[PDB]
Amino acid sequence: KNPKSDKFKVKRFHHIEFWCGDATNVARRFSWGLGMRFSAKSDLSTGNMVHASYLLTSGDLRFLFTAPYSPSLSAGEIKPTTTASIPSFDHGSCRSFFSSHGLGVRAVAIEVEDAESAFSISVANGAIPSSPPIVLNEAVTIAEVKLYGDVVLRYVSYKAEFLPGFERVEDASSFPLDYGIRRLDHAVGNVPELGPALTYVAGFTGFHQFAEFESGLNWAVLASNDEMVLLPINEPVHGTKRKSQIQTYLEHNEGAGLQHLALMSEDIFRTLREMRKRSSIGGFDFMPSPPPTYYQNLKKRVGDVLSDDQIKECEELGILVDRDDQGTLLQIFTKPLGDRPTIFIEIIQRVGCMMYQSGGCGGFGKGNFSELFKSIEEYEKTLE
Amino acid sequence: KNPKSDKFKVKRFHHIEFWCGDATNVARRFSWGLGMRFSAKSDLSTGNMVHASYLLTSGDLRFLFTAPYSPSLSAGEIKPTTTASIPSFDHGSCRSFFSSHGLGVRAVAIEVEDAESAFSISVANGAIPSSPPIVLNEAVTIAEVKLYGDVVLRYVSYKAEFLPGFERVEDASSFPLDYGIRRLDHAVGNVPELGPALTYVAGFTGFHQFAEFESGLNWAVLASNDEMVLLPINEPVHGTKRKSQIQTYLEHNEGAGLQHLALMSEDIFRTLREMRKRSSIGGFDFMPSPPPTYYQNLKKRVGDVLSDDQIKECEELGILVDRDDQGTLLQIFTKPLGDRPTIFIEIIQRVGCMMYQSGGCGGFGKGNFSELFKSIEEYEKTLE
Ligand SMILES: O=C(O)Cc1ccc(O)cc1
Ligand SMILES: O=C(O)Cc1ccc(O)cc1
Ligand SMILES: [Co+2]
Ligand SMILES: [Co+2]
Repeated sequence: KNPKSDKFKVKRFHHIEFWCGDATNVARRFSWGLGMRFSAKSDLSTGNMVHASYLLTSGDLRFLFTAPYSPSLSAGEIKPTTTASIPSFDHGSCRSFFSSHGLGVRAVAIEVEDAESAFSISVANGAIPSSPPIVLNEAVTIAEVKLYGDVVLRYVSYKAEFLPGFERVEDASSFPLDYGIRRLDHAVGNVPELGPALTYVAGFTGFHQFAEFESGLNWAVLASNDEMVLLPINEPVHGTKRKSQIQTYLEHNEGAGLQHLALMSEDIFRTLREMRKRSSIGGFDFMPSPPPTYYQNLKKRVGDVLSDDQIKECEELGILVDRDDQGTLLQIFTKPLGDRPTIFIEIIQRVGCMMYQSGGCGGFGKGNFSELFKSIEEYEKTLE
Repeated sequence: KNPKSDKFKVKRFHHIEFWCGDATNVARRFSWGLGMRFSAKSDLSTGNMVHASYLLTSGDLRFLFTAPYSPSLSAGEIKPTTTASIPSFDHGSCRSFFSSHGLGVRAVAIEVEDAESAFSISVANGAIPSSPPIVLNEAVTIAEVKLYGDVVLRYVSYKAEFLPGFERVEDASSFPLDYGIRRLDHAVGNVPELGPALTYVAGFTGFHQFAEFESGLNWAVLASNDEMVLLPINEPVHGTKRKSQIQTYLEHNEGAGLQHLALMSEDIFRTLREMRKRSSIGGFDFMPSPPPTYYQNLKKRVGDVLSDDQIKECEELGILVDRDDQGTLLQIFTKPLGDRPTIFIEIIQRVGCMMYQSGGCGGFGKGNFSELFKSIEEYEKTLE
């Protein structure tokens, strides 16, 4: 059931902006850990006296890292005279976000046909405005509305290189790292109440509930017309034996925010080999692999989709496999990206649903809760 | 002229603490860029609900990275009931330091015979107290006094593994990186007025002016009795054609602070080869190398100390060479470690003055200003 009810033309995920305390160290860590190239910059060397902003890219995936300078550098400026390249940036807002949440995503940006129209229709339909539409060098239009917590949904539209005022980075400083990551598949938010969050966001976007298929959480996925922009939202479930992971997120994040980014790889095995080689030399750590029970039980579930050799490669890399009625999903999760048990990353690859591949092919891993529990119980048995 | 006037027994440099917004990403970046091992941690997994602290080590060099958690995690605590492993840590002080200065050194820590006595004598002699002496698990004593700006001089003494409450880090997560860095040689502060800063610090430590040997700055070096603890201090000189680099520091740092850390390598050529291989894949960038004029003029100055082959290796690595009347100094400087043009790192190796090597053997590079200017002028000539 896809009603195609988008209230404005949405194209694709455009970028993810992290608000940092020091953008340089986060961007260099992410570049090496994920194999993303330094591609654009806006900072003191480009005339930006307000914020330091560094763009990493892998395929179509764009990660932006931004941190404020001393406000004293731009004290003479006013918004009309600003040297910031992102006019929605605010020293106070950024310092407050980072002190409240630690390292985290500030903007989920989507490209649309007309950012000014997307903003107006959204706000007309209940969206809480964050930054009004602003035209940059008569070329790009940027606008922001609240999504959940302190995360904004950012609309970008081009009349026709990232943003005006950004410079492509020098060749020597731009090493062509690539571990196979190609685009952002989905971006997941954690909220205290799922119902009102769903009603708010679906209310101003016209996004529809994506069709899917007792421990932890409840969730639902909002989707654009072609289901290429996908936004799952989680809420905690209280009363369980094990403390809900969503609740722990909310406590350590000081409220709602973005929980994880799901990054599509064109070759998840090569991606994971490359990231795992760097886990202890400045990259990212991964969640503990499931027990070999899980991989023993993979044969009857996905034996028609993956060969026994490709299954064994899943076992040594710790990859999880799930399947719906239209496709199969390979996935794995990192440990938290920063000091707090909050934001993390998922690497995925989808197989099936070719027309191009349709969005969400394979779902989002819903059946992995039951299969993992069954695996831990059967592994204990296999141990005793 | 070494009066040996230390007012308390000072041993060696013990560690450098960075105050960060996210300690995880800075520590992983530094570990890979400098080849330092993850060795100890104090964080949520060790019961610390206050700050995340990660220790990197290479030889005797200890880099500590600390960032605050949400204060809500420790809201029920009081100083007697604290779970912090560094009792001088304060949420407000840290957030204020980082928002004012960006990424930077908060503590220069020196090991002394008795931290409580060092604190008392210092304060008796004009030192501005920062954190009174605190005994940790009846094993280590920690105290802090103001050094310059918001940097503290930290005294540590052991009755007899970094600090109580820290845990050695798991073997898998601890990769034995080593590029040859072995200890901290000196730590340099930038201040607006050199005279009063010298008088304050020498006044409460009894440190003496280290004997050395028109553009930029004036400086002087304070030294402990055996001249193993070395603390140079710079002030800007105004009125020059080129804006003083010390003045730019003060503006972007919002005042006085630590300008650079000088790290001794046992093999500066191997250190620089290893760091330069990683400059564009998440490590550190280096200042532009001097012109080959400089290396052409190296023969007559240090031709008795380095061979023509060892000189050519200096040329391709960009190393600078200086010499006093007792030793020779190999040095090189990184670009700023973070977003701001503030803190950077120096890699050095000293040759000569063996008794063990005496401290400061070769000086601190004073003659490199004249030689670099002469080189740029002779290179322009060689160009025309
Ligand atoms: O997949 C989701 O919808 C989000 C999510 C996934 C795993 C998890 O443990 C918590 C939330
Ligand atoms: O060496 C010093 O005493 C500090 C310093 C060195 C080089 C420089 O450009 C500025 C300060
Ligand atoms: Co997911
Ligand atoms: Co120096």
